[PDB]
Amino acid sequence: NKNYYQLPVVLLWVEQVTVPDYLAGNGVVYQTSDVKYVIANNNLWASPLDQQLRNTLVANLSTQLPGWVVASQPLGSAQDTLNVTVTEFNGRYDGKVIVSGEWLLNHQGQLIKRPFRLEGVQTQDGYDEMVKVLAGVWSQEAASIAQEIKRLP
Repeated sequence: NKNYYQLPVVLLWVEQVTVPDYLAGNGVVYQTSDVKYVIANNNLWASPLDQQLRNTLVANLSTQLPGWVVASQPLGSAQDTLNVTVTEFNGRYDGKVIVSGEWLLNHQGQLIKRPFRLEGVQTQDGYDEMVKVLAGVWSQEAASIAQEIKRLP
């Protein structure tokens, strides 16, 4: 059978999330060696990964930022903007999942650029658990971004 996977979806405009080509295909990515990434043929994203990363980012930030309106749509001219590149979002042969990239926040004219690289541990086999753990780590990255925002005026 074919299986499809979704990162669960639980002023600030999350303008865009970019992924490179190898993460932009239909299949979920598994790193089988130190050099090789494989796109699954029968275990696919239920919608393109950059869209899922963007939507889950909006929802996770919304739960992390009470008093804020976080959206994937423009909200107002004075809004903060958040642009994210995700360069790694995959499982790995050693049971780990890797989530890394860089975000760029424009908060009232201040540009804040922060790299991120986080790891999770897959306690069960299968693409089910891999996607679960990746979603959890992505939510941790949203919490980190919201913590930086709450330290701003």
